[PDB]
Amino acid sequence: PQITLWQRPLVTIKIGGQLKEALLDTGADDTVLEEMSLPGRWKPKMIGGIGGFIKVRQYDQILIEICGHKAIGTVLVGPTPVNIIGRNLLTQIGCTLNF
Amino acid sequence: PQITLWQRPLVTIKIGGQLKEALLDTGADDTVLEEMSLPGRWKPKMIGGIGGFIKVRQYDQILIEICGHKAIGTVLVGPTPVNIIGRNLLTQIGCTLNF
Ligand SMILES: COC(=O)N[C@H](C(=O)NN(Cc1ccc(-c2ccccn2)cc1)C[C@@](O)(Cc1ccccc1)C(=O)N[C@H]1c2ccccc2C[C@H]1O)C(C)(C)C
Repeated sequence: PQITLWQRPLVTIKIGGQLKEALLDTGADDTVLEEMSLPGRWKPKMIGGIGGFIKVRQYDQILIEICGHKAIGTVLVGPTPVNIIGRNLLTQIGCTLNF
Repeated sequence: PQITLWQRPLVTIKIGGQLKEALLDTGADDTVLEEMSLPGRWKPKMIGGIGGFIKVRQYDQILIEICGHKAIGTVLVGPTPVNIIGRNLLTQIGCTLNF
């Protein structure tokens, strides 16, 4: 589909058996979701945005579905104010910027 | 053009007769640039990101070129880690997300 940017590009994602709303963010290196439980091992990581850094848990090889498109990748979990889908997963669903 | 997301979508912009590198950020509502000088009076604004909020200076009706596409709009200036082109200007250049 073609998503305009008049409003924030929010979409529904399916992860860990849960349905969440997330922001398609081309300015995000990684994908970070609000506090939730995920299977497997994890490693701590510090990620920085405007305002500074926050500590998150890093889970690798996590299955996720965005707008019907299945993908696998690293998912960070921590105190983010909004669910963000970053470039690591946007590439997998074939998302591109056009103008 | 069509920009993939395997790497950061960094582009060249021109403002105040100077070239700068900026990030095309669909997750950003506004456009914020690193400390610089701009004409006219500015208004106060607080913008929130991953690690919190930062105070910025808001300048309106500023001429800015993005990838050669001329735009005229609001540009924020403050302690941002990187130059960010947000939806206010992405919409002016006709940028959309596609997959
Ligand atoms: C590489 O780091 C990242 O990719 N960081 C990502 C990141 O923060 N990305 N970017 C730009 C941005 C880009 C780089 C840096 C940064 C900071 C320190 C060192 C190196 N880079 C900071 C902000 C900004 C993000 O879109 C992320 C975001 C989205 C939604 C809610 C909160 C935060 C954002 O900050 N959006 C806000 C913004 C930006 C400019 C003007 C107004 C506004 C309002 C908001 O729209 C992250 C943490 C999701 C994975």
